[PDB]
Amino acid sequence: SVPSMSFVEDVTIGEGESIPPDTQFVKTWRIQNSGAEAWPPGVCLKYVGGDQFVNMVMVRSLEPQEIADVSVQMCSPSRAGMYQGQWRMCTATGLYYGDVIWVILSVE
Repeated sequence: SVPSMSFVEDVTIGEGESIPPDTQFVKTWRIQNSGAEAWPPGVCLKYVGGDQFVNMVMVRSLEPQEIADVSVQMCSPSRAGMYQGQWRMCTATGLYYGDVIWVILSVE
């Protein structure tokens, strides 16, 4: 059975937030199992496109309607500008599911 995931909110690094160049930072998202059954074992959040700032973090097997805070350790690009990365949940078998979530940086 295919799992579900909905984006709750950006816990850090909002759509409108500026970080300096080459600066280390943690990116945290709040997500939920918006499905009828628990997530299977061995699920993870994976990098899937756009700019990269490390491509996978394990996430716990959430019960239906449960919330989780997922954190990824990143580093802002060396030059100024607007950058965007995509992430998406993935099962132990390699199947992606859920909402695509974003990291959007304005380096100044």
